[PDB]
Amino acid sequence: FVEMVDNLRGKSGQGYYVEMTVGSPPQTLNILVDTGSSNFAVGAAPHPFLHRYYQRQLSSTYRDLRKGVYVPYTQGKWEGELGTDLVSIPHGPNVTVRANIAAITESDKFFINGSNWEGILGLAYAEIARPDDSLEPFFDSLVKQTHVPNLFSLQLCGAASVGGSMIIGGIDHSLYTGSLWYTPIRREWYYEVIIVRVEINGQDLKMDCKEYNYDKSIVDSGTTNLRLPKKVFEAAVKSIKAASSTEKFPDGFWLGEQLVCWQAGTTPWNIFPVISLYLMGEVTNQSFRITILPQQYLRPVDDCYKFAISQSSTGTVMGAVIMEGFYVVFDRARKRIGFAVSACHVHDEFRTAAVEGPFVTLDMEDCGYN
Repeated sequence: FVEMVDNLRGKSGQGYYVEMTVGSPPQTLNILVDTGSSNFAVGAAPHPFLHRYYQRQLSSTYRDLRKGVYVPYTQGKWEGELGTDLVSIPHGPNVTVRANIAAITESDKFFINGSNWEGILGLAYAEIARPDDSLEPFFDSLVKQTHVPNLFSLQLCGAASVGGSMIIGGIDHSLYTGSLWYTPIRREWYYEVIIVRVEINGQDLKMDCKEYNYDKSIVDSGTTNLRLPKKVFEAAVKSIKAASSTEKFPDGFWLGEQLVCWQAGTTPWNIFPVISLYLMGEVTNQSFRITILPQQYLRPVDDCYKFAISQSSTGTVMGAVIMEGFYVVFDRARKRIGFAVSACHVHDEFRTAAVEGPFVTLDMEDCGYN
């Protein structure tokens, strides 16, 4: 696991990528680690934004599946040719597997001009893979063709150049402090979880827990901000505004549009509240909570910051803002996600993030959207 430490890189806001090799001889490419999708797709044509791209033609182990794939988004997309090839992770388990690979030949609003990654590694389940759920995801192929345990864990450390660790096949004790608590993976499509309670500075937001998961909550390393549903967002903001009322901020800030600044070293942290999210526990009526320091939802860019919390219309999204404060264990074998304080989280001198429990929370099932 020591050789896998620090195997993730990236730029603030551009996601984390891991190095991978494809084909024979091996072709090196930087790949986005995305627990919010399920396809393994790499640029395979010279799009001007790419540092490099996969060249099927030059791989003797490449097998054309003679089938296309099309992945649409809000206003963009990516499309390409399906196939398989030998895949390896230089700074991961010492193995090589044959996995499905989408060779992206055309795309819009997908690649980022200036980024250092050329592909995406979807670590979610087949249920949401494209063209359909018959296209086996990389991790499923990794587990079936080798003896790597069915689980991986992520330590996203953020700050500009960011860094992190993706431990494949296990858990690394040196990456976290304290206890590791688990929440059930409600269903195997996205890494869906259930939030049963939210508190700001210890005070309950007082909302039917359903509002917290309307219409789903997921852990997504591919999303930057903590995204909360409308109603939840407004309540959270109002509460954060009140706590920091000691100062005023232009509406554009609470929208992540305009940033706020302070002299270097004079950031009024004490005025920004800590946020607590209670997650369904492993035991009936049992739950636990994770707390976020304001240093998590106020990301750098003297000292200036942007509000890293935004509203959602597609459920709660626990992205880098949340994940960077914790060591997240995606225990696929046991359909659960574990959280523990990260050994690389940024912390105040008077306040400390945490993962704790147990708590008694009744009718948690009702919190889930149906």
